[PDB]
Amino acid sequence: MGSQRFDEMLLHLEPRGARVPYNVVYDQDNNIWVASKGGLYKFNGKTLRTLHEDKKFFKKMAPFPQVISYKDRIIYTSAEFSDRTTILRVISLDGDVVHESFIEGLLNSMTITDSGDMYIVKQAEPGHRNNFIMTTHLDTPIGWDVVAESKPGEAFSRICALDDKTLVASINDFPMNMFSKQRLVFYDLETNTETGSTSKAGKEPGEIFFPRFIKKYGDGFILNDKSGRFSEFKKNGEFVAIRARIDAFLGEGFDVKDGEALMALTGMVKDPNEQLICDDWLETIKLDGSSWKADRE
Repeated sequence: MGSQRFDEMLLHLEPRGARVPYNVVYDQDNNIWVASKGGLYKFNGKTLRTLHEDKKFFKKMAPFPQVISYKDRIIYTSAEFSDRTTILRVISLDGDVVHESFIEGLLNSMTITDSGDMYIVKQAEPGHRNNFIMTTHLDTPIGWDVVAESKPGEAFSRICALDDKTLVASINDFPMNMFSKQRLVFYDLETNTETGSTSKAGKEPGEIFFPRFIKKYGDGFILNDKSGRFSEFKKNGEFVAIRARIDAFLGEGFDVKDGEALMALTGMVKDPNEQLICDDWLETIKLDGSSWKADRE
């Protein structure tokens, strides 16, 4: 474990109320939006001052609230953990609610195609093991339809739309443990058919160790995972490169701009008096092979 990263961080989220951040995006004005257990926050991209809040009490909230930038709108979710109802909102960039709806269950991931088709990973229902990728269109953002059910003992974890007709999903064995099998699978969205599957569990190049988020990058994608590694892949799943590496277990969602990842980070670090604390922050890293290890020396 490392020291609290006051010198390196872009934005200290814990004092702003954005406790346990899970996802972060740039909007079309390059302002920053964070989805956290403490709610949804908008920050000015230049000054980092708070511009808008939809605050929540972080101890009651489910993990993996989502935030997606889509044209001139923000799409975001929250759920109270014990209720297992997800609130889906579409807002203007100034925070005006233009759509609200409710989804039975909890989510792990959400993505949207350029043409506006939304895809979610529904968490497995209590007493079930399999889970589901569902879809509906932003035009009428209700009436979710099944695109795929996981195979028994497996679960979808994260998804990413690679184009209007293509999606990638990460999979792990369910129930999941630190030695659990993992892979990436690819779907054809015109017909909801699996077209490929690559990778496997591990921390060697080309292997995945529990992806936190999958970002579209060129025609392919970059994902991070619990080992701290950012791994780039082609559209067909061919491994390309380790683009960066941070400490393990801190990173959740991230966005990419100008060859740099904007990271949501939360987890254990050592405060100035060597005390263990759970901190929340944003931090950028260049996707040129940079690493927190190297930065150290």
